[PDB]
Amino acid sequence: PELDELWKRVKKLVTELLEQAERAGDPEEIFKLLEVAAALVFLAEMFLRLAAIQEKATDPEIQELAERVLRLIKRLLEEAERAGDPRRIRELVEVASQLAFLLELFYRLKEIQERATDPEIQELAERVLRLIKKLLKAAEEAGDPRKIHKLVFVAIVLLFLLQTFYRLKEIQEKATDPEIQRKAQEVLEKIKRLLEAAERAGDPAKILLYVIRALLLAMELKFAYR
Amino acid sequence: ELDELWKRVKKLVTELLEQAERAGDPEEIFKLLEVAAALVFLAEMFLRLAAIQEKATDPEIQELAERVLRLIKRLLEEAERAGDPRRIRELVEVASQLAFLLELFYRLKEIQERATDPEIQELAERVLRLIKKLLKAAEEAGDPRKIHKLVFVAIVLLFLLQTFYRLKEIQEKATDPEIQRKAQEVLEKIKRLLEAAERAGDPAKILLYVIRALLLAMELKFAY
Repeated sequence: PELDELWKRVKKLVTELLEQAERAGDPEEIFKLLEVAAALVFLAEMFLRLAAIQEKATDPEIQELAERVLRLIKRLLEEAERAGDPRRIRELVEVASQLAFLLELFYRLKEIQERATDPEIQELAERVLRLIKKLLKAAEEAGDPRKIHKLVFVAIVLLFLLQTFYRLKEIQEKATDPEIQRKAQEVLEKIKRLLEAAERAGDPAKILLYVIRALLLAMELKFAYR
Repeated sequence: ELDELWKRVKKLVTELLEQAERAGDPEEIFKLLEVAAALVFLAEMFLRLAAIQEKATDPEIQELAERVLRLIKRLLEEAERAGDPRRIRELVEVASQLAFLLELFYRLKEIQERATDPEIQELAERVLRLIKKLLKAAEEAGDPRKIHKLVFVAIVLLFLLQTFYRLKEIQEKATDPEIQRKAQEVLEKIKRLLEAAERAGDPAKILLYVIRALLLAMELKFAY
């Protein structure tokens, strides 16, 4: 339903960009048009994640965020379809494709959740998704795509942090090297604290700073494990 | 080598976080953290290299992945040398687009492990040799904006080649004889578009053929 009307819109915009790129132009102008059409096709590839997101086993908080993401994508595409400035279409499609990448991450979270057996890690997932919902609400009220970009970027990096939280628990559940276990526990304790700070931060740029600190910490452990 | 790349990434991120802390304007802060995050994304892409270097992986994939890591190392050394924040942001961004190829090379590896349609392999080697030409020309480019263009075509090419594979899965495992025959017809047009890409002189023309082929594959994917 919603997919086949978002794909119709994506289809229309892609062919208009292909036609404009197939007409006369310099290389840099054709390539920038084609970068927009490519990002639009990536968008459609992200839409294919919804069937798995919208399936019955998926966590309902994930489903509601993905629906907010699709509405925002719809809004920016409509804005792109009536914009005429090429830099405006490029910026609007770019932010729509960042939003679309959240669907990939939401789908990755869905898969990682149905495999994880730790109930506390499930609960930490829910306070993160509640922060993402806050970020998405602010994006839904912004008129400036650059303001949307910022809030979505924090949401992307937050989702990646949740991914590294599942991964580090998996390492902790399975690593037999006792020093890997020692460092995993140390990193998880630090990341939990950094996530609580980001959840109390209010300022999106402070959220992003804490999240990046947590990701750098988790990455030190992931590189140590392999 | 991976341990030395991570050390450089770690160094660049901490410098960027320190600047983000020392910056006062919220727009510059966010731009600096975007660069730091992109560096972390790049370390995560490095973690895909051990599966890529496994004995089962296509050696064409392995050779390409080592060209990508060479490009990335060069950009990180340049980012560590530059002083301009804007220049560091462009260099890091292109390194991170390069890093994404490692994700796409990993995924290609996985799909190639379940490749019941053998004809793909000769076709995929032609794509990979097209991607090698792009990556070889990227290594000789120097201009980070020209590396970005060559890398962008390689990314979409790899995405097309990945999509070329899941069409074969839809072909062999579809019930509807029309949907299963469209998959086989789409795959033939994609071969002709790839053939046109292999003889094209400029990356802009390659990209246009690859987007035409992706559009064709995507239309099939949305049909089922």
